[PDB]
Amino acid sequence: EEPPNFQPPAKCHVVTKSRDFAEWPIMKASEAIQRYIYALSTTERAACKPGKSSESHAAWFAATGVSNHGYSHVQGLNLIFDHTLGRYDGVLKKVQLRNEKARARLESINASRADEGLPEIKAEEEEVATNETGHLLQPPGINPSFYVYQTISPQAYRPRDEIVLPPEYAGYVRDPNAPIPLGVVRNRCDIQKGCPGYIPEWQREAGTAISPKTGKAVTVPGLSPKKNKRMRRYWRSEKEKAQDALLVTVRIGTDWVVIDVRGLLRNARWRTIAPKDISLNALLDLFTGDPVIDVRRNIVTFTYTLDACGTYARKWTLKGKQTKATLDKLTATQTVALVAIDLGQTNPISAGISRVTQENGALQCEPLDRFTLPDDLLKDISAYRIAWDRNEEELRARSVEALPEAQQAEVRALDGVSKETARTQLCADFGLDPKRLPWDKMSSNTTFISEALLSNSVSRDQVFFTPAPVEVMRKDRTWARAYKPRLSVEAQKLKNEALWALKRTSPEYLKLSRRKEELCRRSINYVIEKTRRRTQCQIVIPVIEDLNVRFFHGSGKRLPGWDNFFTAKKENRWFIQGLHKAFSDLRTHRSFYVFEVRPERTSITCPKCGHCEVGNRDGEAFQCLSCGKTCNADLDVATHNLTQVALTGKTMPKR
RNA sequence: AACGAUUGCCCCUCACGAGGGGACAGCUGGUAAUGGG
Ligand SMILES: [Zn+2]
Repeated sequence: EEPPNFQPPAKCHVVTKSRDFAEWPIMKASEAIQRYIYALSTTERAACKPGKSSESHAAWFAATGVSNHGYSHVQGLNLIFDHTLGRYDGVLKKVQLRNEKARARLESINASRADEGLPEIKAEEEEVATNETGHLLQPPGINPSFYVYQTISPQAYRPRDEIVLPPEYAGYVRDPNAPIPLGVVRNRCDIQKGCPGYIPEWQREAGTAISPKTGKAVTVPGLSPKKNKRMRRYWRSEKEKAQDALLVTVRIGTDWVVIDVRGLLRNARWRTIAPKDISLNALLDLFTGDPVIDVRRNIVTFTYTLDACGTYARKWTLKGKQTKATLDKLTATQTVALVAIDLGQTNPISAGISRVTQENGALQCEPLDRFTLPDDLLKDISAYRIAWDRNEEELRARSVEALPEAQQAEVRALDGVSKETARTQLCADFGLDPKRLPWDKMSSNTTFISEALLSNSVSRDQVFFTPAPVEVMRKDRTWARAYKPRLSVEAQKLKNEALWALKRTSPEYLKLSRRKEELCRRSINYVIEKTRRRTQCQIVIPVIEDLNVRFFHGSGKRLPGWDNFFTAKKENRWFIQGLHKAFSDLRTHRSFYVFEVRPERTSITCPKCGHCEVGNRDGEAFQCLSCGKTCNADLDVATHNLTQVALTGKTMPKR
């Protein structure tokens, strides 16, 4: 009833080509089509319909006049056409979503503002990239995708004098139907001194020893006592490397290209969906027959055939009252693990494992284990945080170094003199003497300035207002918030375009971005695997609080300095986003159930007593003021309550 | 539970002979504007 609709990708390399990809008929022809179509306007595309059949393809190439350089493949081409229309329509769909995101942000600030009391921005100018005629600025550039199709799908590299390999693959024989041998020897302590892959005596029998040269203390974990660890093989030379490869070809009109399949073997021995002995032809049939060659990267992305592998992917994360039905259904037969995860800044995630079982009309939430992530991964988190923060500051400083002349000075000192400029203009505008009123002692709840305003008694019109749900004069904090020297937003765009471009191209940023995603998958993977090895129940369904609307899950109190009203990017909300994103992707990659329950109330109540006074929480100690108790507010009470609001779809009642 | 998996990529360690750990949904968009019931 739940058919698979997801196929994981597998990436391999490419060894040698016939001739540089630009010369390729398929590619050069596709490049011409890309150029003709990405500078085509909108309205003709509406009329345009490239037909699936080949006679319609030829009718199409004739009615517009663009040529195909001898390549009319029935249903070979269709892929190129469909993806080209896909990218073209995306470059407006992706802008339309961008504008809608800005609109939602604008609405959110308006709700905050026209309630808090300050001026409400009528609107922000609509951003579109489509020109009136239909030409598309910022057009999608030429792409390296080279789709391959069933009638061309890769096949085991037999020897053909026309097919010529680089000199390193001098003698290559490989029985395509034979079982591919295992690379490393079974016992890795046998390799002798000379042969490659020789593990020196001091990496066995894990110990701690001092190197000869300077005696620096160096430990070693030893040979890994694990059963499912990829083995790394080492050859003496690059020609010895060559003869032990997995070469497959793709043949189209006497212009081939040979690609190396070791990646798919590794990707198949990972999931244990490949027996320990398996043949090359069986491996190639284990995957879908439509790779995508990336010509600007020399990387081939295979995908899995649905039947071999590929789980179900639930389209939507489940929130709210649906949880009731999910537990009623998933628990009707068997017991389900329920790990509750709670994100923060001191302790990146805190998880509490329970074991949901079932007696008619009840969900007993037996809890097993509160835990925190281990020490080594925290050390990795710290090194990543230091690294990426340093990169961001250097990146921003750089972007600043290059700008129009009229821009640098203001953005150099906009936030520098801001506190001095702000207080001086405020005093000058309302005449207040700074020294008679203490200035440094401004806190999150201080209201000294506003009472000083009423002492001056200039008027009552400007101050009282009626926050849309009692007419209350609000915090002077709001005035402080208003009087902040934000620069022109006509140039904010120019500033952010410089920032966008520099990061878009610089390698460092991509490296760090990939590391963040990889290191964040890991932080949620360890957690999920531990809950599985702890509950002994196959179905583990992590429940995670939404952050999109999180509005009270914050630190105890901001610094009472004047400097700290404007603490841009205060070391927050990069990781958290990543954790939530990694989970929301855990939803689809492995078909897991995920539960989103609104945080805001959750972290400040408890099961022992309903009472939920907002002052009960220091920020790291959850002291109840009825049932005197001491807990780590995050680790023990917050996760327990997330599970509690999970078992029932109703959020906890308030007073 | 399911019994060490041939390149690669990342991190960590190294007596450079390698060892340990990790991601595997990828293409490109995407952390950048004024959001403490
Ligand atoms: Zn209590």
